[PDB]
Amino acid sequence: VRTIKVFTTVDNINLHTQVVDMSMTYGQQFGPTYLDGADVTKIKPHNSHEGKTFYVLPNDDTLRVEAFEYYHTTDPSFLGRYMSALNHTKKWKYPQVNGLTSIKWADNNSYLATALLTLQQIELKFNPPALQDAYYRARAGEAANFCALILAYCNKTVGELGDVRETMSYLFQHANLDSCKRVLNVVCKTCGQQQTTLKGVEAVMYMGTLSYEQFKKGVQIPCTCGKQATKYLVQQESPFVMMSAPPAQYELKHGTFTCASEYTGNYQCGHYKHITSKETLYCIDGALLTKSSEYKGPITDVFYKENSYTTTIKP
Ligand SMILES: [Cl-]
Ligand SMILES: [Cl-]
Ligand code: NA
Ligand code: NA
Ligand SMILES: [Zn+2]
Repeated sequence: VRTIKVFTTVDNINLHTQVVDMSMTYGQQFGPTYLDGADVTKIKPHNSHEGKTFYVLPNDDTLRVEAFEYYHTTDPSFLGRYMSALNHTKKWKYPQVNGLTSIKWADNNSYLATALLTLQQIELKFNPPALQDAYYRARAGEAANFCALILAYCNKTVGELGDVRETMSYLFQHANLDSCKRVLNVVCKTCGQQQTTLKGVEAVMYMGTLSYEQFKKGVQIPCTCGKQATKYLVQQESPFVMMSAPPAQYELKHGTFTCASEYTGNYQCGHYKHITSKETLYCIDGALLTKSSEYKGPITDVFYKENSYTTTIKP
């Protein structure tokens, strides 16, 4: 009976010594098994594998705790989805564009490129150690593990189309936004005033207009009475806000926003680009970069800096 020593893991930190039989596949011994993203379930141990670390699924009590502490999930297939994505994302390219880690276009990944570029321009800390560790690497330029985690957390495979707003929502749900607060007032002439307080992810996201200034002045929304009510921002305590709307031609004015996402085409058959407002307006499209003093395009998400805002509307 021939054996080698290998290590299994769910977090690539805590290792578990295994003595594996070289006459059996990894799958027969560990269940689904991966070597830096490559699926070795159906393969028998090679000599060169001695001492190497393999990912497995969290299919024992110790691994379940380690996986939950590191990723903050107990989705049974999470690790397989993360490894499957990593096998691809480790071959993607991550060029530095205007001082930020971008992603060379591949596998319909423009939504991930613009999400990744956005994260590097807003104040956000992640909760799962897996995202903390991988995001730090991504800022340094090695974003393969971060991108594979985004895919896994969002239940998207490599190649699958994704929506930036939805992706950001998932990332924000795995971020510490408990210091974020939003107070809204909704005023109908018939029905009166209704104040609502939003916290965390709902405090920094709004769907219906791209303009933070208009949100402060008031936006018209349906009232149940059939008239239009006015919704406006009473109070904001967030380091950023994200304003989203169905893509429409929209002018981005230098110095009035942090960054934005543009979507050209019809739904599920278009492409994202990223616009960042620095010394001028830079348009980052994966590896590609252009500049302009003005910008108009089909914008769908805009990010703004914030600290503390209180309205002056005396209603
Ligand atoms: Cl972080
Ligand atoms: Cl979390
Ligand atoms: Na950031
Ligand atoms: Na949170
Ligand atoms: Zn009403």
